[PDB]
Amino acid sequence: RVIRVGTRKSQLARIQTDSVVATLKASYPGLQFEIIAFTKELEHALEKNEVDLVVHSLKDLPTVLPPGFTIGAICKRENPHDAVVFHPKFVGKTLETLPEKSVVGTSSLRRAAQLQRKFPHLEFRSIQGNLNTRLRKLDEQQEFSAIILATAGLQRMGWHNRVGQILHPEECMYAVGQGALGVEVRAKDQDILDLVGVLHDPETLLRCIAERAFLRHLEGGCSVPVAVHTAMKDGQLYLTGGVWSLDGSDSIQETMQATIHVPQHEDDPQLVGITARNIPRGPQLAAQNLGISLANLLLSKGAKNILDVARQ
Ligand SMILES: Cc1[nH]c(Cc2[nH]cc(CCC(=O)O)c2CC(=O)O)c(CCC(=O)O)c1CC(=O)O
Repeated sequence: RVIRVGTRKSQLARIQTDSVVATLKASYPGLQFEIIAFTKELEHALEKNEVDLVVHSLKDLPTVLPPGFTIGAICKRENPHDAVVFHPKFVGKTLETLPEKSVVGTSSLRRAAQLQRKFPHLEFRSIQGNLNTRLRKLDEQQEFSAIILATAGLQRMGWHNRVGQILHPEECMYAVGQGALGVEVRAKDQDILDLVGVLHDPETLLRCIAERAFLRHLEGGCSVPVAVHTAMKDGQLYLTGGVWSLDGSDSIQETMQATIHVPQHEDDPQLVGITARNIPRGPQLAAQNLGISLANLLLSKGAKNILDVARQ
């Protein structure tokens, strides 16, 4: 029963999947693997029993996975922050010291809404194409003075050098599960679920449960004006959540916390699409409540309206 690992053809995808397989081979020295190169296709490959596990970016996974599927692992989180990559002429500058009316590229409502609010005198225009395509556009064509990208993506590509500015939460908060990898497996597949569990990082898991619960209870998806920020320090788990109108004019930003001691290891159902029976459920549950609490606190202040309008 050799471990078949489904992956997209794109360079970044294949890199991410490799780092996972690499970590599985560290815990299971001899264990044999096999890599097999609009992500529903891979999901269909899980159903056809062609593939055994697929590696996703957490933020690209629905808060509710299709019946039969589950997230078997939340890997250690990389850098969650958003980053700015400047045009060569503006190298050395910050969004804060850019010429007024400078066009910054981004096809992210979350990023756009937040940055129009903190940088009113900068124009935020959408930009399309993979991470490389956008870099061709930023450099060659004369339109964008800068672009916005996830720090974690540049780091995996080895484009760390191109990072011009690491955006703080007080300027732009990250998408839920940004910078963290999720391993998607069949829920009725206890064997794979057992192996893959080594990949669970406790802190990251609790944090991404808070973030996904929160997003889930706002009935939000991948492309909605919703950002978060989580941190664990001395027993406490901190959650900060916010919503914005497409233009970031009206906003709601709140923070709640839960006393959740960060766990050691070990039939209950998954949480926000995540199976993790190998780590204590008390904290997982407790982190979910955090999401729910904050989500309700934002709804109590008309978050739903802001979101319904945001939907074009
Ligand atoms: C949900 C999601 N997925 C991706 C696209 C995506 N998905 C995963 C990564 C890399 C980091 C990661 O894997 O967490 C990226 C690229 C990026 O965020 O710069 C974007 C950004 C699209 C854009 O650039 O306008 C968003 C929206 C958001 O984050 O608010």
